[PDB]
Amino acid sequence: RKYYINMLHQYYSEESFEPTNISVKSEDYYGSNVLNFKQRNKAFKVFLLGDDKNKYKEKTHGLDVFAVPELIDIKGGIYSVGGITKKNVRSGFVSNPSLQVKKVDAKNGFSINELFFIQKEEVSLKELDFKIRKLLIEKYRLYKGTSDKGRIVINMKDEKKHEIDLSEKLSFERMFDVMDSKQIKNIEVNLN
Repeated sequence: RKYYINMLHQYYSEESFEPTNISVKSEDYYGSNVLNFKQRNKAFKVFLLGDDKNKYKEKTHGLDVFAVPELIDIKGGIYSVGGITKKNVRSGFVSNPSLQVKKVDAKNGFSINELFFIQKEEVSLKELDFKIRKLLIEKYRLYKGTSDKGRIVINMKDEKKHEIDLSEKLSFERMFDVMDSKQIKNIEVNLN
């Protein structure tokens, strides 16, 4: 609604971070398990919730993290949820699934291709959701002009798919889901 959409716009407009090849072990943070680490002067605090709550008790190596802040602290720390993937195994890798943004629920509509590259062999749904929404905000004025009624559909070569409702923020639990980027057949966004 009025305040909820301003929230979406602020959240999905924020700057993201992609620290890579991280070695870390989970620690307690007032009852939540988190991954504390630094890279390129930024300090990160990645929360582990739900099914992944107890997932990195042993020191784990070679992790990549897509971070979006839920809060930035008074010292600049980035508190993010999920976004943990396994780094690319030694090799070149770039996926380039088609991405169409369309309005098809009226007489006068549109359909437009966008160029989307994914440089990780394993990518989080969190990342796809964030980057696509950011593009929808800047190019299509999502949450500032364009209605929040719509969806992002990521179709897998399996024919399975991941659907994201634009009218709500991705749930924290889905911020842990991961997939092989080469298995993404296409991505379709419907702006209703």
